[PDB]
Amino acid sequence: LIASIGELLIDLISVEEGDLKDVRLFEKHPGGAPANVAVGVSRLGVKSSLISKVGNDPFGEYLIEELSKENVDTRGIVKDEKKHTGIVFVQLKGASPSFLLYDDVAYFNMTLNDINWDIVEEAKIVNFGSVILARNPSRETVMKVIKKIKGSSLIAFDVNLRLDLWRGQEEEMIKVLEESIKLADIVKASEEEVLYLENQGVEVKGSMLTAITLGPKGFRLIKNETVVDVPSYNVNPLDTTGAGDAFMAALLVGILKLKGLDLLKLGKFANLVAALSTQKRGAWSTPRKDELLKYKEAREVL
Amino acid sequence: LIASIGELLIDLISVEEGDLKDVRLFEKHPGGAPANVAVGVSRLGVKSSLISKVGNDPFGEYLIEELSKENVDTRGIVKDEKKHTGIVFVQLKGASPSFLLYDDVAYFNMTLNDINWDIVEEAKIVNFGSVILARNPSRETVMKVIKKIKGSSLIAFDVNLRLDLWRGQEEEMIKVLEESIKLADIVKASEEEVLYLENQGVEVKGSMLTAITLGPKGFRLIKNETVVDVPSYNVNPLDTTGAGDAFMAALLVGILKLKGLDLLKLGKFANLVAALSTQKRGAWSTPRKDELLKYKEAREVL
Ligand SMILES: Nc1ncnc2c1ncn2[C@@H]1O[C@H](COP(=O)(O)OP(=O)(O)OP(=O)(O)O)[C@@H](O)[C@H]1O
Ligand SMILES: Nc1ncnc2c1ncn2[C@@H]1O[C@H](COP(=O)(O)OP(=O)(O)OP(=O)(O)O)[C@@H](O)[C@H]1O
Repeated sequence: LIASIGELLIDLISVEEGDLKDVRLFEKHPGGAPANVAVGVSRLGVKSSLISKVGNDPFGEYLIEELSKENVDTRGIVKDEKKHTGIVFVQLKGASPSFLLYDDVAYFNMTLNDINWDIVEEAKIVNFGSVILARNPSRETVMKVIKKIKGSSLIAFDVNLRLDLWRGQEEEMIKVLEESIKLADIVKASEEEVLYLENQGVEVKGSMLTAITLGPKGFRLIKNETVVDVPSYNVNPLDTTGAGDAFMAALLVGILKLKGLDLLKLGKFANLVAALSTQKRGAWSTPRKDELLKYKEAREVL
Repeated sequence: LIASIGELLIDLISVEEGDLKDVRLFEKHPGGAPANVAVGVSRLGVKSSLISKVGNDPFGEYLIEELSKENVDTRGIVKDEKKHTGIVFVQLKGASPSFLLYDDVAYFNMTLNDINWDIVEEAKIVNFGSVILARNPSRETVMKVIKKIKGSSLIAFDVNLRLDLWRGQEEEMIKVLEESIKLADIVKASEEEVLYLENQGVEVKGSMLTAITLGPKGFRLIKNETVVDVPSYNVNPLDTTGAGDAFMAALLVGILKLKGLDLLKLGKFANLVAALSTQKRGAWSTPRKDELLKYKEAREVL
């Protein structure tokens, strides 16, 4: 029903605060925006699959197992015999969070052969990554997939901009992103990204819907000429790490379930799911359907 | 006086038992045989340098700093503007130790332009690993360097066989190892490595001295046809992880200090350093000079 295609990797999360240079301990967890959204969609009660590529190693097996536990279809996840599973060391704490991502990994080495078309086509909504586009052959491969299915399925794109991933090739970045946006019916981006990109002559807009996140403050929806600000519900945030992908998961589930872009319904659903997710720890903080039924906002969609 | 050239990387050590797939926590430490030996040499009171390459990232800075605290000369460690610092996830525990090494990293990307010849000009002994030979351009860069210095500095080679690093290129492995051995005045290898290579038709012996390790049973020193068996000191091992590199550091310092090749003195000094290193944890377990003066076998050499 809903399929995601993009980076699937291991997050080595710093246990203590400090620069990556000084951090002594790391805790491993499954990561990758597309995979995080795929799990969120699954927890919302919607069948979901992930098309990605991991290495034929212990980390690869771990990721497939963890996704399997969340009920995400992994049949579309290929194992690479040359490249090892993706990894990124992260420091989520402090005033200036940082990361060290290793790019010669399996998810950046996808080829058309690696794509399971039966799955990408059965889906009503196809969500693809921005990070996955920083390196070929995955870039070419993904752009080819999105262009091919366009029109047959709704396309969703989260800008999720990472400048460090395009150093020395920013021009190409502008092209790839602009091209991606133009293919997406549903586009998600933080206000910062929106600003940074328009300042490059790039319009951050989805042909069907645009969702601009405004941090803990809230989000904003744009339908044609209609602009709606949605303040965030009150919560005593435990961890907002997964808020972005939880928000995206809810947004794609809401669109799927609600015939007619009722931004009021949709807006309330995403706000609810995103806010509540700040109660869970980690990259997969999307609340389960069984927990959202108590709310009228969710009952509408779910 | 003593220079090491080879791999320098971050060891992500599993804090708990289990397959890497299930390990949750990893503790980061400096690793790499040549780096480990350089530290051991420095601790024994001899000035040592390391020629290697790390990425221009937090982990690269970490490694350079840790080596500097050990007084190892780091001028010969270059920063790669593209490739990231080497990393290896390791499970040292259990009966079946395992690891996951990422190969497209800085130390495997060394070119002749990365070689600080001055540091190489000073060295009376140059130590290099076989792991660094696993990939080009570093393999050719290292082979060329050692070939040029041959006859000006004593050459030391620790076979340190890691078959997983040569899958698909085992024939080449046999050729490079043999070339490296024939280029070395000093060769170190485990009995297991000696048998594997002899069976491959390769003779494991240095032109000046050969040290065959028998693990906890001690080692064997060989010059020409004069053999000297050195049984292990009687100790209760706490951690043998760094014993090999501690042994190599002692062997080189001994050769540098002791007038002739008195195998008895050399054997006693190396044995003492190795045994005591088993009392310290981690890859850098070589005892410091200050902790050795109270030993007769050490006073001579030191
Ligand atoms: N403390 C909070 N209380 C209520 N809702 C929140 C809170 N934090 C985040 N949210 C909701 O989740 C959405 C996610 O916001 P966040 O600041 O994580 O941006 P994002 O879209 O994840 O950006 P990025 O791509 O940089 O991670 C917000 O727009 C907001 O509505
Ligand atoms: N239990 C022990 N008691 C005393 N000495 C030991 C013990 N274990 C190792 N050693 C000393 O340290 C030296 C290092 O040998 P070790 O068995 O660690 O192999 P190695 O040369 O390090 O190879 P590898 O890379 O496979 O570890 C030995 O030759 C020995 O003298």
